Amino acid sequence: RGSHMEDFVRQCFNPMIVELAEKAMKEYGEDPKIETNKFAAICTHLEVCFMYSDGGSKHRFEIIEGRDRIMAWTVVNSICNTTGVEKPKFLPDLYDYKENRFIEIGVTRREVHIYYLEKANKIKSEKTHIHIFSFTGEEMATKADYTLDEESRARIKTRLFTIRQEMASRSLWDSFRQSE
Ligand SMILES: C[C@H](C[C@@H](C[C@H](C[C@@H](C[C@@H](CCN1CCCC1=O)N1CCCC1=O)N1CCCC1=O)N1CCCC1=O)N1CCCC1=O)N1CCCC1=O
Ligand SMILES: COc1cc(CCNC(=O)c2nc(-c3ccccc3C(F)(F)F)[nH]c(=O)c2O)ccc1O
Ligand SMILES: [Mn+2]
Ligand SMILES: [Mn+2]
Repeated sequence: RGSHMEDFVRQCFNPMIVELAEKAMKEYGEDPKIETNKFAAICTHLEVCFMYSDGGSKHRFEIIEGRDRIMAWTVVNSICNTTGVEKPKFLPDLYDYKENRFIEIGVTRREVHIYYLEKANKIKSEKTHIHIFSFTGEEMATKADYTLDEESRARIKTRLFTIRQEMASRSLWDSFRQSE
């Protein structure tokens, strides 16, 4: 299939993230060799969720994204049946042991207002916290509770702009922006 996008994704992202994104797409019936704009997106979403869980305490967060569909649901079942939190209708990305809430992490190429609105409309009940990031450095969280301190969030924003820069340098940012 070739694709300059696929070669950049493997050269830019972590091999474990590329493997986990590859498993995620094939689990849902999509091939990273054609859906290359997607391929770069789940890799970006995966890394952001991992940087997010790294922020704060060495514990604090339980990672839901990156697991198999069955295993990820088994964890939220244990989390709900232990803390009494209501079962989310859709698979979240993390769970905050410090704030007792699930987190839905979003990485968009639009403004943070639309993606939040689409995610909040799909999110069954506003119990699950929503945190949105953008490739332009913007961010938006539920009730302005951004969970982490400014330092950890600033690097996620910095890492996002480096990906956008490396992609525009390879003439791949235009097709990536007009695909979401
Ligand atoms: C070198 C360093 C490595 C990162 C790794 C970490 C991702 C993540 C790893 C796996 C564990 C694998 N499986 C398979 C199933 C059971 C299981 O456990 N998964 C994925 C699902 C949840 C999970 O646990 N882990 C492991 C420890 C905590 C964590 O989040 N992270 C976090 C930053 C980006 C990244 O990749 N580590 C290791 C600890 C410190 C650290 O940063 N890297 C790679 C590039 C950036 C970086 O620092
Ligand atoms: C069928 O679709 C996919 C579904 C999954 C499993 C669960 N998915 C998520 O948890 C999730 N996915 C995205 C995302 C990323 C790129 C394109 C589209 C989306 C989505 F908004 F449509 F879903 N962004 C998030 O923030 C997020 O939490 C895995 C891979 C899939 O391609
Ligand atoms: Mn997810
Ligand atoms: Mn998400």
